[PDB]
Parts: sequence; C-alpha cells; structure tokens
Amino acid sequence: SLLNVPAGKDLPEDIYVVIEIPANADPIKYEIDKESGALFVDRFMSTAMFYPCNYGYINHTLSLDGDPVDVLVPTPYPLQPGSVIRCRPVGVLKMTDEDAKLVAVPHSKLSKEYDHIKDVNDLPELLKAQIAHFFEHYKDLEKWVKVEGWENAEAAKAEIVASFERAK
Amino acid sequence: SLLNVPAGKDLPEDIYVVIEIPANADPIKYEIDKESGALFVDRFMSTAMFYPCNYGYINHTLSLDGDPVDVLVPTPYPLQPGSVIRCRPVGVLKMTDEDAKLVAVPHSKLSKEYDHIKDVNDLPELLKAQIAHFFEHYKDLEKWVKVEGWENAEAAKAEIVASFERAK
Amino acid sequence: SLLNVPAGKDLPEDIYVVIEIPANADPIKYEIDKESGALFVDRFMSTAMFYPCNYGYINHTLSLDGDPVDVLVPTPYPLQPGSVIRCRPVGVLKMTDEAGEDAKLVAVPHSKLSKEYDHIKDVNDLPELLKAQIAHFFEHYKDLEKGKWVKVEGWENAEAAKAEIVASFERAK
Amino acid sequence: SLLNVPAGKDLPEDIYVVIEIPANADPIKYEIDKESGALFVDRFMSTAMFYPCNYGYINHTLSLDGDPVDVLVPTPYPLQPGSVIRCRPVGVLKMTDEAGEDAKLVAVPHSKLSKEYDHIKDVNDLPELLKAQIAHFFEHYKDLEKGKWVKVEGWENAEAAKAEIVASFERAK
Amino acid sequence: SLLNVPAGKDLPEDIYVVIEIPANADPIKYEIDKESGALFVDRFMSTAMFYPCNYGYINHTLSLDGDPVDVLVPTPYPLQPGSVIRCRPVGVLKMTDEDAKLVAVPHSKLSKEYDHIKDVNDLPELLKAQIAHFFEHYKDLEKWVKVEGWENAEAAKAEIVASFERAK
Amino acid sequence: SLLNVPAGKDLPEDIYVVIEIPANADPIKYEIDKESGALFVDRFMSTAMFYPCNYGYINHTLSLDGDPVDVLVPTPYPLQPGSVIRCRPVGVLKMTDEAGEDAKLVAVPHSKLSKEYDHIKDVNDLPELLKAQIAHFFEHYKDLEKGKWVKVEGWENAEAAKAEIVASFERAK
Ligand SMILES: [Mg+2]
Ligand SMILES: [Mg+2]
Ligand SMILES: [Mg+2]
Ligand SMILES: [Mg+2]
Ligand SMILES: [Mg+2]
Ligand SMILES: [Mg+2]
Ligand SMILES: [Mg+2]
Ligand SMILES: [Mg+2]
Ligand SMILES: [Mg+2]
Repeated sequence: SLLNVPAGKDLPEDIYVVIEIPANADPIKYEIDKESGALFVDRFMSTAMFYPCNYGYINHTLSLDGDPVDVLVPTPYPLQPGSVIRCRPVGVLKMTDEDAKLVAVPHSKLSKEYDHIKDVNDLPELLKAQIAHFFEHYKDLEKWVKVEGWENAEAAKAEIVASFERAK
Repeated sequence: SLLNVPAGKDLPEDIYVVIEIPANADPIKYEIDKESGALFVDRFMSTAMFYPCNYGYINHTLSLDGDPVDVLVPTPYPLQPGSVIRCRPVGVLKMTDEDAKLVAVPHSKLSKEYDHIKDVNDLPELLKAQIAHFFEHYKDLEKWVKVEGWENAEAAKAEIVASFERAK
Repeated sequence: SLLNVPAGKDLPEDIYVVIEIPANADPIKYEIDKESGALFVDRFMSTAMFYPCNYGYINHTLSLDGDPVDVLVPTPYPLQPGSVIRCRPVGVLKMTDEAGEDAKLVAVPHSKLSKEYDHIKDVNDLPELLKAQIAHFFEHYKDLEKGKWVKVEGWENAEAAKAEIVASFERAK
Repeated sequence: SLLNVPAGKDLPEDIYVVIEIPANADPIKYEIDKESGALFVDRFMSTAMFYPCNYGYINHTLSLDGDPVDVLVPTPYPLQPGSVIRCRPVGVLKMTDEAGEDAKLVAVPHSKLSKEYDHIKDVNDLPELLKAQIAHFFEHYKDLEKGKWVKVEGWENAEAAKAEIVASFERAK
Repeated sequence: SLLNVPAGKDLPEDIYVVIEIPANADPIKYEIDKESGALFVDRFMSTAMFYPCNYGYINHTLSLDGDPVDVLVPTPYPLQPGSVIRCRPVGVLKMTDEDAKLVAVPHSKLSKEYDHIKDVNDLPELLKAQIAHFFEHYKDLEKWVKVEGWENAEAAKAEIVASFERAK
Repeated sequence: SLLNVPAGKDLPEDIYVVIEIPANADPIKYEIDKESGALFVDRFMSTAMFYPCNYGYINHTLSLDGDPVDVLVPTPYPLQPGSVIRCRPVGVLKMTDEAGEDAKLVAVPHSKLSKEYDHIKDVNDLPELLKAQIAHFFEHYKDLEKGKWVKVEGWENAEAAKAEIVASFERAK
C-alpha cells in the first residue's frame, strides 16, 4: 500500500513523493486516507483553478500542521493520483493560512530535463508566480492563505529532516 | 487497501462509496476484486453507452444478490476508479434482472452543490431518466434488466442498514 | 465561415453564440480573427485558471468596447472552439477593467438543444456557485498580467442583457 | 469552407465524408450549418450513449429526406469534428423513424489513409459486434425524446450503398 | 494489494495481467514497486512514442532478467494503470537488449472481440509491426533493443510455466 | 477561411503558423486542403509515435517542394488543429527524404502570446532534449511506410530559418 512507501532513498536529497493531485486536472482535491491508504475525495474545489504541478506528500513525515510534508512536483506530463515519484527538493513556498509547500523536481534517473534546476532560483519565474497565485487564491470561495515567500533547497531540506525526525 | 474502507461515518446518513466506474467514461466495466481489493476489468461493455454517474459500492455491506450495496454518485467531475467519496443517500432505483441501485450525492463537506437534494424527487428528472434508460439498456447486446421504479431516501437508507447488518 | 453566422434567430430572445473558448479547458485564450474568421491563439493565460463556461460572442454585434458582445454559456459538456450554439440570454456580469467598462452576458442553451435549462429564466435562477466562479475568474485570470486589472461590479437581469444585445446589434448596423 | 468540399474523388467508389460527430465522444450532436458551413450544436443527446463511429455526410448529395447522405466511418482514432476523410462505401443501415425512411451508410477509410481496412469490402466483412452497436445506437439514442422513434430494418451491401450515393449526387445536381 | 493478485485462473491458458502502462498514453513509464505494490514512476520516456498496447506483467512469475513475465494486452479502450485484466496468451516477441514480451488478448468472458485470435498469426500484422518497431526504437534516446522475432502461443505458454515454476 | 490567413505580421521575424497537427496527439496526420481550406485527414500514422510539437505551415509561402514552409511550434499546451499562432522563427531542421530535400522550421510563440519563450532566440537555445525528439521523430515516423525514408541532416540558425521564409514568400508571389 501507499502507507508503506518510504520517505525517500536518501533523505533529504533523494525522496519519494506520493502524488494525490495531478497537474492540470479537474478541480477535485483528493487525499490519501492515512488509515486505509486509499484515495479519498477531500472536496470539489469551488474556484475555476487547477494545481499547476502534481501535488502530494512525503510519507513518514509529520509537520506542525499535522500532516506530512506537502510537495509540488513539476513533470512533463500529469501523473496518476496515488502514483509515487522520485525527486530531489529545490525550494519551499512559505505562507500563512503558517504552512510550507516544498517544490521538488524529478530525480535525474527518471528524467534529465531538470538536472539544471538545483535551487529555488532555477525554477521558471512564471511557474513560481503561478504556484504562489494558486495558493493565494484557490480557497477564495470557502479558509484563506497569504503567500510569504520562497526559500532555498537548504530550507526545503531542513523541513524534510525536521518532519521525518518529528514523525519518528 | 480499499478492503479496509468503512461503510461510512454514520450509517445510513453518512456513507463512503468506493468508486469503480467513473461517470462519462469509456465503456469498461471495472470491479474491485473482493479478495485482493485490486481493480479488475469485469468486461468491456458491448453497447455504446456510459454510466451517467460514478458507480461503486458501500464497503462492508452484503445485499441479497450477494454483493455490496451498489451506488451511483453524481459529481461535478468524473472521479478516479478506486477512489472513495463521502455521500448521503437520497433514493433508490428498483429493478428486476430483483436489484436495487441507490443514488447518493456528495456530502456537504465535499461540496455544497447538492445540499438542496434531500430526496429522490429533488434529483433532476433528466438524470433519473438517464439512469433508468441506461440500466434498462446497457446489457442489450449480452443478462437483462427491467426498471421498476424509484424510491425515497428512507427506502435507500433501509437498504443500507439491512445490508450492513446482513454483512455482519 | 463563422463570419456569416447570424446574430440569432430572433434577437434578443433567441441568439447564436460563436464559441471561442470551451469550458474547463487548458489555459489557451483563442479568438476568432475578425478578418479571416479563423481561430487565432490570443494568448496562453498566465494563471492556473480555466473559463468556468464556454465563452464566445454574438456575431454582428458591436459593443462600445469595439468588440462583439461576449457571452458565457454553460453546457452539460464542453463545446468545440469555433462551434455555434443557440441560446437565450439570462444575465450580464458588469465589470470594469484597465481600459474601462465591460460586460459579459450569460446565456443558456435554447430549449430545443436541451431542456435542462428551461427553469433558468433570469440571473437569479443561475446557481449561486456558478455566479461566484464566473466573478472570481474574471476578477483573477489576469492577475499575472502587468498593468491589467478587473473590478467586477455586479450582475444584471435578462432585460438588461437583452438591452445590450439590441443596442449592439443596432450599433453594428 | 466545408461547403466547397467535393463529394469525392471518384463517386461512388472513392468519396469524402465531412465529419460532424467523432467516435466515442461526449453526447453533443453537432451539425454543419448548410448556409454558413459552420459547426452548429444540434443538441445535447438525452441518452447516455455515444456514436460508435465518426458520423458525417457526403457533401453535394441530396437524399429524399432532404439532407445529404449520412455516413458512419470507423477509424483507429476519433476524428476532429469538421474534418474530411477519404473513404470507400461498404454498406448501409436501413431504418425507419418517425418521419419515415432513412439510411446510414458505413464507409471505411480509403487505402491510402490506412491499410487496416483493405479487407473490408462489404457489409458482411464488418465485425458483427460493430454492426450490432451501430444498430443498437440508432435504435436507442432518441429514446428520451418525446415523439421520436427508430426501427432499424436491416443492412444492405456495397452496391446498394454506392447506389444511394449516385442517386443522391445526381439528385443534388 | 496488487502484490496479492494470482498469476491466473488456470496457467498458462487463463492468466491475469497487472497493467502498469495504458495503451496510447503520455510517455510516462510506470512500474509497480514490488515491495509496496504501489505504482512508481520509472521514467519519463525520451522519445515521442507510446505503447501500442496496455503493458504489464503476470504476478508470481520470475523470468531470467529478473522480473516477472511482461505482457502487452490489446483492448478496445486504454486500461487504468494498476488495473488487472484476464487474458489468454497468444504469442511472444523475442528480442535482445535477450528479453521476451508476451502478447495476451482479453479473455472471452471480458469480451468476444478476440475469440478469433488463437495464435500469433491471428494478430493484425500492423499491430505486430507496431509492437516490434516500438520496442525496437523507444529507448533510442537513452539501453538498446534488437527485435528477433515472433513465436507462437505454445512458446508464450512455455515462458509462463517456466517463470511461474521458477518463481516458486 | 484559413486560406486568407496572412503569412505574418512582419516576415520573417513575426509570422503566423496554421496548425494542422497538435502536440502529443493521436497518430492522425491532418492537412489543410489547399483548395477548400478544410482540414483533411492525410493519413493514420503507422508508427506508435506522436509529433513532439504542434505542426503546421506558414500560409502564402511556397518552398521548392511545392508546399508551404512547414513549422513545428512548441507551446505550453497542445493547440487546436486549424488554429493560427503568432511565432518568431528560431531554427530549421534540415533533412532528406525519398523525394529529396526538406526543411522544417522551429518557431516559438511570439512574446505577446507568452513570455515563456523570450529567452529562446536561436536553435542553440532550444532544449537539447526537444531537438533530439524532433530529429528522432522525423527520422522514424515513416519507418512502417514502404518506400519512405528520412535522413536528418542537421540544424541551422534563426538566420537560415528567416532566409527560408523570405525566399518562399517571394517565391509564392
Ligand atoms: Mg502543511
Ligand atoms: Mg445489487
Ligand atoms: Mg483542465
Ligand atoms: Mg465588451
Ligand atoms: Mg465518452
Ligand atoms: Mg437520410
Ligand atoms: Mg523481461
Ligand atoms: Mg497521446
Ligand atoms: Mg518542405
């Protein structure tokens, strides 16, 4: 089951992200039920918006807000909900609703299209702008958010370590 | 696994439906293998028809025909096969092939678009007509069905209780 | 060609809307080129949003913004860009952008194409959620565009909508 | 424009079919408007069915029902509404509806677009399942329409199909 | 879980194939992680090619190359990744990278559209040509393959028996 | 009609490309018929491949192969066949097939439709992977066609691309 997926091959550099929401999909917010490991429908988003990246989490992590570390992962093609992808963290969007969303890109073994993206600054400015705007507005018709800013790979990695250790 | 999903938060008012067939999809009839909990292909439908609603069942229920209680769940967007959705029952299409198909709509927490639908009579007449016609004709090129009529929330709820208790 | 499509069967009650952008599609803003009648890519939207309804225009109309009357049309399923749909107007979303005033009509499929909308006779009959999504979209789809802004001002009834159609049709003559 | 598309390269063996509805699509019945050549939404089908094949017509043909010859064309993948495909006729589904008689031709992609259909020379070569689905669809797609009914009467060969094409082409002159 | 799916109802005649890659899909190569049974992203294919058939494996089999027996399964419609389909083997494409890919078609109970295909020779020549060409070229932009030839149902069945027994 | 679409706003820097085949689509090779302007199905590709980019042409151009200049255009999302996109050329893939010489231009969306490509000024700025996929595709998409072969010869810069456009435009006059 998805419940048995490890946090990564080598934390915080090499991680696995369990995808819950594909990039560019219908506005259905799914979530893996932590008890069953099954894909539950969390809610039908009320805004006409879509996640600009595949969205999911790192298993075996516990942040402050209670859940696992949530990650956005850009890919050439939308991924299947419930699928697991190997990535390396490169940044973190910090916001207040405080919450942190990491940005991880596919591991070199899955694709070479991202090798050049080592840090938050290497991410296409538009994409960063879209992620922010999305997080800043998807819940408008409901819960609110306030994007504070981006942080580097180090801070993204620190969040992973802290949450994994905190999960233990 | 899907095998561990509960019948609902509060039977028969608040239930979880394990989706096997998405609304408006290619004519592939999937079914969750009860032993493995895996999605098996039951058959490739022979008619050029598609389920007008997402189709699935309530876990931990056993009707007479042997299976779990089967449910149709309208949603704004097609759901993923194997996904689980929280709903509240509102009616039942009774037919003879006797079989009963409940109609459940998304729980208020997932969407407010259905709050006004409390009973079978609140369902759009077209949709009810489509569900009937579909059930009445999808197996024409194979097994036959004869739609007898709709029943209220109470009867739909009674079917859930009877099947859950019968499952115990 | 799309350029020859009439404004409607009986304006302003019965109109045709030329679809340029389907509902729930990828963020590509298409626009029918006025001279060729061909579907041009106006731009790739910068926000992660999608039109909540099919969006197009009534041909042979000229609003004061120099363009045809814009119309949003909800349909059970997304339509093909470049297709024409028979509708009857039911409301208008009034707004102000960086250029000035703008209005978007909301029209529903005519009774002969579908009965599902027969009960929607006016702006008030539209699901509140739908109205909310349309407003939120227009209010935010251009947020990532330097120098562009939208201020939704409110909705207006069928009568106001029909008024826009006649004025613009006459104005286009 | 689609209005200028020829009936075919060499009628009735080699024809072009203007596609209006793709195979396995959402239940939206499109129709090319005869005067504009534009794709109009004829209606949103009320049943949970979809055309088992791409459906369109041969341009410049006039059958006695006042419309062009209707043709169903199976293809490996669904075609774009408004596209034209070169086919060769292989059969005709004869039926009677509430208005009277109707016939739908079944044509397959010409050998130059694909070799996959070279072995389908006549109505009997079509997979029985495909023939069954087409009949069932026409027999049931209008079930939720008050006052509409279809009674499939049977299939006919390539020769009968080609006969329909020539008669209607000549008839359209 | 998918890990508990049996090899088939009756080996080597009646088997179950666990689908990992749907036919005609985006070039994402998924694979079921053998430890968790979860769908992992193996890699984003670099060529602009797509599997001409649904691709997966027979569970509880171990070939030489180490994995389970991999199967291509033509269907009227693309199948869901992680879904299981009942088929009967009809041929095997042998190649060297040595590797063997079986071709199985849906079991008669799921569809009758394939009853007439009993052996490798009954498969549409184009499809066989497409499978070969695909296998011969998908890894060009990376690992190489050399299609050697097709073999009959018997050889396909022999491969299943050998791998199942070898898996024990 | 598509036949009336101009070659561009300011050739060879600013051009329009009429899309015939979208990126990452089913293997159906569409082609705009030169006389009708309608989208014809040229053929169903025999290989399990798909165009890595949207593919079309610049109207009003005539290369020595007797056809308009072919252009591949990467876009964030696949475009509708028959739509026109404003681009600026950045390179050309030179190749030789069974008929002789051929060249495919690579153009990117103009700055006004999207800023995402502003940094792509020349063939060298294109992602190497993209260049590799395009070459591999043209080199293999016709492998299952008896008597057809492609030999990619190399890439050339913006200048060479712009040269192709002017020569062909002038040549089409
Ligand atoms: Mg959090
Ligand atoms: Mg039952
Ligand atoms: Mg979308
Ligand atoms: Mg305006
Ligand atoms: Mg469908
Ligand atoms: Mg007729
Ligand atoms: Mg192997
Ligand atoms: Mg594809
Ligand atoms: Mg050329």
